[PDB]
Amino acid sequence: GASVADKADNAFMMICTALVLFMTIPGIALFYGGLIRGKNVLSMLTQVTVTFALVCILWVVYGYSLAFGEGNNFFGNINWLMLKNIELTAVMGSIYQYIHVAFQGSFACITVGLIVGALAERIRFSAVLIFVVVWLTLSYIPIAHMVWGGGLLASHGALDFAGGTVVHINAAIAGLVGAYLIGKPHNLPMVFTGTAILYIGWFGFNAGSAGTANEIAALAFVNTVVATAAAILGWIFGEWALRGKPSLLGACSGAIAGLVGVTPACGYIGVGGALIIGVVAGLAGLWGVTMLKRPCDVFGVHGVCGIVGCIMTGIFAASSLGGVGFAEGVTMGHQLLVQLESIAITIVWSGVVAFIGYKLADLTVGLRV
Amino acid sequence: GASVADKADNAFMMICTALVLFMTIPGIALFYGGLIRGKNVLSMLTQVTVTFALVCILWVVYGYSLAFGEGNNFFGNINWLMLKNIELTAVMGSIYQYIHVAFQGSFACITVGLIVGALAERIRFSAVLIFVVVWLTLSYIPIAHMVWGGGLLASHGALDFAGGTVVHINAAIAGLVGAYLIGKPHNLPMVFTGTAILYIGWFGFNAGSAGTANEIAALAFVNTVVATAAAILGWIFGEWALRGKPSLLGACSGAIAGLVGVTPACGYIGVGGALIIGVVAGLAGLWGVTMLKRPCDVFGVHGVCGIVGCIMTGIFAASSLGGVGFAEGVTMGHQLLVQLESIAITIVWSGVVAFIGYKLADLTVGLRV
Amino acid sequence: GASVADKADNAFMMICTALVLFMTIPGIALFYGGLIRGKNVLSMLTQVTVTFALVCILWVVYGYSLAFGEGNNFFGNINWLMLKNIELTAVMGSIYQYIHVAFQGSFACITVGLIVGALAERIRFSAVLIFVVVWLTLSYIPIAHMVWGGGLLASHGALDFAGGTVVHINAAIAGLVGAYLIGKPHNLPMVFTGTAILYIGWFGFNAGSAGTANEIAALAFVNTVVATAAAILGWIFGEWALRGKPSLLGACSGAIAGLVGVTPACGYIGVGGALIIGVVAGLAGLWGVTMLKRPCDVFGVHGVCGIVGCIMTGIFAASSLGGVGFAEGVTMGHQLLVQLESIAITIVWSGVVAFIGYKLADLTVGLRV
Ligand SMILES: CCCCCCCC/C=C/CCCCCCCC(=O)OC[C@H](COP(=O)(O)OC[C@@H](COP(=O)(O)OC[C@H](COC(C)=O)OC(=O)CCCCCCC/C=C/CCCCCCCC)OC(=O)CCCC1=C2C(C)=CC(C)=[N+]2[B-](F)(F)n2c(C)cc(C)c21)OC(=O)CCCCCCC/C=C/CCCCCCCC
Ligand SMILES: CCCCCCCC/C=C/CCCCCCCC(=O)OC[C@H](COP(=O)(O)OC[C@@H](COP(=O)(O)OC[C@H](COC(C)=O)OC(=O)CCCCCCC/C=C/CCCCCCCC)OC(=O)CCCC1=C2C(C)=CC(C)=[N+]2[B-](F)(F)n2c(C)cc(C)c21)OC(=O)CCCCCCC/C=C/CCCCCCCC
Ligand SMILES: CCCCCCCC/C=C/CCCCCCCC(=O)OC[C@H](COP(=O)(O)OC[C@@H](COP(=O)(O)OC[C@H](COC(C)=O)OC(=O)CCCCCCC/C=C/CCCCCCCC)OC(=O)CCCC1=C2C(C)=CC(C)=[N+]2[B-](F)(F)n2c(C)cc(C)c21)OC(=O)CCCCCCC/C=C/CCCCCCCC
Repeated sequence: GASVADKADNAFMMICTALVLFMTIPGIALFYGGLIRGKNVLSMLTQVTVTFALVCILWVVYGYSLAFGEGNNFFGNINWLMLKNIELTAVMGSIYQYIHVAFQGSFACITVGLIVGALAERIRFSAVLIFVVVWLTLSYIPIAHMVWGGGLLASHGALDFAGGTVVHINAAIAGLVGAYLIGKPHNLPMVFTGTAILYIGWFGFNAGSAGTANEIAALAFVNTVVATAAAILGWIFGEWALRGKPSLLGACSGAIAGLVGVTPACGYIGVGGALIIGVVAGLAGLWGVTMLKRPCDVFGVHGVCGIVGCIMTGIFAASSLGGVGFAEGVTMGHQLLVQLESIAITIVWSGVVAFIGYKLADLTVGLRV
Repeated sequence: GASVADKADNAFMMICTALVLFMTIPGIALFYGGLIRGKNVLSMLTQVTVTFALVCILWVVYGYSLAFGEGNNFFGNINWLMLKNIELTAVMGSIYQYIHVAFQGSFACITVGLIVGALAERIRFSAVLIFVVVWLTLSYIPIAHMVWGGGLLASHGALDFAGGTVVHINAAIAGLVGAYLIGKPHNLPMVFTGTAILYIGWFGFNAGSAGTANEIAALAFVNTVVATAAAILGWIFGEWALRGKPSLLGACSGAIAGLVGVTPACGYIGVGGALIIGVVAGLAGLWGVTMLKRPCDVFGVHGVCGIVGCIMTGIFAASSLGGVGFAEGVTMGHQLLVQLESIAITIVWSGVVAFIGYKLADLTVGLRV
Repeated sequence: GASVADKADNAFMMICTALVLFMTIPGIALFYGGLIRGKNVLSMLTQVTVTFALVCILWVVYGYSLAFGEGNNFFGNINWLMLKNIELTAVMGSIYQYIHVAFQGSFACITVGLIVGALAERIRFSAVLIFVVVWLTLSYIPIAHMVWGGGLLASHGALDFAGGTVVHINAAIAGLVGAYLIGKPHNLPMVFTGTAILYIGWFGFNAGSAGTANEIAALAFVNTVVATAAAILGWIFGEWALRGKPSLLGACSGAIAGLVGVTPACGYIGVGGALIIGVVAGLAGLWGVTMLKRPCDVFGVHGVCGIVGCIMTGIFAASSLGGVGFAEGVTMGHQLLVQLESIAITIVWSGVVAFIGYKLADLTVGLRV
């Protein structure tokens, strides 16, 4: 008579959650650790660790409730504060809701990790803490609600499997604003290791977004492998033609470009589409960081490849191109408009909230160190 | 007619086992590697690796049989030597017994890893090998039998989900004795990475102790996230008030304090209780290392937070506080006495056996390098 | 009416796949990174990353089809190019075929990683790329087809659970030829970390080769723990007797020796046999690297222990020795001949194809840097 959780899905989603947490601790920390100067590594690792703990607490206190509760088109409710009224045996989809809480919580953590790790070098410890609380509550939570919580964008049929908008575009804009309001790689092997951990954990990230160990999770898994590989080759060959020599940083940057690009598309497109998305994202990323020259720059990779991925998702979702197919009565032209709407709303929403958070921190404690 | 294993539980427990092994190799090794001097790192990594291999062999030869066989209140039997009389399709709980062997074996490995890694710098290679064999056989095995093998403490209704006594208190005392009989951080990023690996693997540690991918595993997972985060914040804010500035080492120490503290409680208490246990363990740990000043010190974190966690487990297990509830006919007052008994017996048992092991090594090969 | 995938097996195999990918990124990269000179680390990491991406693409384009399609005794077909004609819900064994694609793809990646990482220091970037394409297509693919694709060796009843021939012997010969045609450890902690990651990922490697979370996967898991531990002890004690002192490199080398040795045997033999295989492989490996002195040398460990493991697999598979038992009508003498045939064919096949690949690269771009 009651809902039943699937233990295979339980097992899969719990492990995926650990993999996503792995992306932050120590994944994204080691990544930025090798990029920034050695004199700021220790301070950066501290901020990433402390803000990570902050997000975890805020998420269970009110974060999850406002993101996945009901709710309007933008915000949920406050009936799941400290996970109250959530039975231990409550089922969300085919898993226990508690697992759903932890999984989506790890998504919030890595999103914040992307921002903090890239500007911890330049932002006061007190300031970044203030920014996190504001931006998480007023940007990440409602955007996650719009796309995954049955909000505005979800009701328009937006296609974002693992968070092209919710995570990558959302954080890229927030980081770009911060880098603006305040404006050599120390250890490349450390960058490689961070990239490596990010890649491995990204499988929990992408395939876990299926919420079950099924054929869609399988599709997202293979598409993550293919797009990442195609983006590595796409970047380094573009780099080998441009500057006449491949680099380790270029190879790692290419991998991230593909992971970001396939993030909204992995569970919607075919393997052929994944290879195309990979190559394009790899080239678009390489074009992005060079055109930006005319870890502040990685927000160019996350931004561009995120936008590219969301757009190409609206194309290669079509059954004709090997995708899973658009919803009933939806054409490619209509879907692309919805993708563009999702991108536009996310950029505006994040930019405004980020600005407010940074400004608020600047007036209370100041941003400069 | 015969017992059947659950493949979802099989899959989950095998992955959890790998995660616990991950805590030792290379988790705890990288952790102590960044703490101790650089001139002793190579020797320490060797001892940790060799003793790890030693425990693995001893465990399957007689370790598992004496720990989970039957048995009296303190020791099992010797009918499962080299896993003899254990059918390949034998089921322990809802998984194949072979998986149960490997999982509990990884618990023995990390427990020994906690000890060896912290005093490899000061103890002769020949001496630590002698100590491991003695202490594993006469301390870890019977204590594991008392709590998890249906021994003395288990029959009193002791609440220890993932090893507040069996692992943390047991090893802390053993390490404290050793540090007594023989009595600057080299790489903080290495400490952070070790802490990171320990944290990720700890999910297999805590949630895996449920023995199945169910709502209890889900509860332990979320409680591990919450308590760790609350302990990080608890430590650094206590540190920020005390010495006027947060540190990377403090953040990492806080994470370990919460992981240790929630270890016996994760599958018994509520999320609210987990946050409280986290904050308290974080503060108790910070108080511990400073009061100890008036990797020898980490045995203060493991000891104190382990004791604190076991005690607070007897409190927040109550249904009134959001816990899963005490056994039928058990009051909070009675449960706390059982918790205290478990702590007392473990401290005495470990201290005596550790002393004998160290003394025996001192008379045969000598402890000093 | 149609075939159904098992979600527990789906979950298990997807996680195992991630663990095998973990062995390459960053596992094998960090391993060779600490071995070779510091001036070649960055270039080596780049080649490993780029060739990894190359294998991933080649595998889905035609690699999987030619390896597991049908097919003759040596090659499959080309009806699964870009995974065409493979329904998303298609089932291979008890999992979705897409998962089977990714899992076997990760095996191809780590095999190539073993080769590239060991001679990236000495081989031109353009040359190794040419070699990979040739060797993967004409050596790895048909050998994998012979053993796992229902080819020649599989029809003779060859026992190779996780790739004693397909991976280890195959790559060792290819690397040995390369080292011949072109013919101090930088960071031992980096070697240890690489060894650690390889070990953890190896559980997905060995236990995943069961294709399901069953008692055979459980057996392979425990045997991986036991053989690795026994080989660590076997190596260092042989080293402690020979040179009078154990080393970190020796401990790590021992671990790899056991992992390699138990690779073809893990799902076929008993725990007692695993301990024997471990000790023997550990000693055979130590003997190998010293006799080779009268990361070029690791191909001695992979070669010897691979051969030893394949042979001892034909012995300890017997029910009398605790194994799962030979096929109906197969004696130990007959099985050993089949093992020897598998080893002989693999060595010859790989050596010829490797030679052609290296020569072809030498005539087009040249091998020397
Ligand atoms: C070429 C050059 C140009 C390129 C660059 C373009 C630049 C940007 C372009 C953006 C283009 C995107 C356009 C916006 C969204 C349209 C959605 C819509 O209107 O569809 C109606 C229908 C339901 O109807 P309804 O509106 O009644 O319900 C939803 C309504 C109430 O929500 P409620 O739950 O009650 O919450 C109560 C409360 C109050 O809420 C607010 C926000 O005050 O909520 C809070 O708590 C408030 C939140 C509290 C926040 C707390 C702090 C955080 C603050 C952050 C700051 C953010 C800054 C602003 C962000 C921008 C958001 C728009 O919520 C709204 O507000 C709606 C917007 C109003 C409005 C309109 C309208 C009505 C008709 C039209 C034409 N427009 B509009 F002109 F497009 N328009 C614009 C431009 C801006 C607005 C506000 C606006 O939708 C549904 O649910 C689903 C059913 C429909 C079936 C599927 C087919 C659909 C298919 C759509 C395809 C679209 C293709 C476009 C392509 C774009 C190409 C780039
Ligand atoms: C304020 C200041 C003070 C603060 C500091 C306090 C300091 C420390 C306090 C400790 C307080 C903890 C008290 C000890 C445990 C009591 C358990 C008990 O007695 O309960 C009986 C009942 C079953 O009855 P039974 O005793 O017949 O069976 C069990 C019996 C035989 O085992 P067996 O399987 O046959 O093995 C055969 C063989 C021989 O064994 C031994 C050990 O020689 O086993 C070996 O191989 C031997 C092992 C081989 C080892 C090999 C080398 C390794 C060596 C290690 C060295 C270790 C050093 C010593 C360790 C200390 C252990 C106590 O095993 C025993 O020995 C029992 C102990 C005897 C004894 C008693 C008794 C009888 C009654 C009383 C009152 N006491 B006692 F005075 F408390 N007491 C003390 C103080 C010490 C002892 C020995 C002792 O239990 C059951 O099974 C379950 C059924 C009951 C239903 C649930 C409700 C229960 C609820 C209990 C709540 C308690 C609350 C206390 C609060 C504490 C607050 C801090
Ligand atoms: C002490 C000192 C010595 C120590 C050192 C020893 C040194 C090396 C020893 C090696 C010893 C290993 C011996 C080889 C394999 C025997 C298998 C066999 O012959 O069994 C028959 C039966 C089916 O019959 P059939 O042959 O008709 O079918 C298979 C046949 C056709 O395949 P097809 O699908 O049509 O593909 C079409 C096409 C063409 O193919 C080829 C390759 O041109 O495929 C391509 O695309 C071609 C591939 C395209 C490649 C593209 C580029 C890649 C190039 C790589 C270069 C590789 C170099 C060469 C590699 C060596 C391979 C042998 O494929 C063949 O070619 C077969 C080989 C021919 C031959 C024979 C024969 C017939 C009888 C005998 C006795 N021999 B033979 F003398 F042993 N022999 C040798 C020595 C060499 C050859 C070629 C050879 O098998 C089955 O299927 C199963 C049914 C049987 C039931 C289970 C009980 C079995 C039990 C066997 C136990 C054996 C124990 C030996 C112990 C060894 C101890 C060390």
